[PDB]
Amino acid sequence: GPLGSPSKTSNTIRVFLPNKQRTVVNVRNGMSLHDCLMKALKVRGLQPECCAVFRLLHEHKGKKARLDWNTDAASLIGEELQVDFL
Repeated sequence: GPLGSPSKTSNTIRVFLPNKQRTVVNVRNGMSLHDCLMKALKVRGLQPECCAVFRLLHEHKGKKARLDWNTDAASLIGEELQVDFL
């Protein structure tokens, strides 16, 4: 029984999963991006070879921004990320 809650601040980010799949994750202060995929993957147990993340620019219309995998996950909270092969 989803959809039906007041407006509140939730610490979660949108990760891009292949096959049109989408899942949000909550991170603790001092967390890294490498860890941001641990919570989403923990549920499916899928071990990939190479993955890369990109955060979308909120200043322009819709560009691509390369970020570090060891970057603070709580710093990109409420935003969206995108991972690709190699």
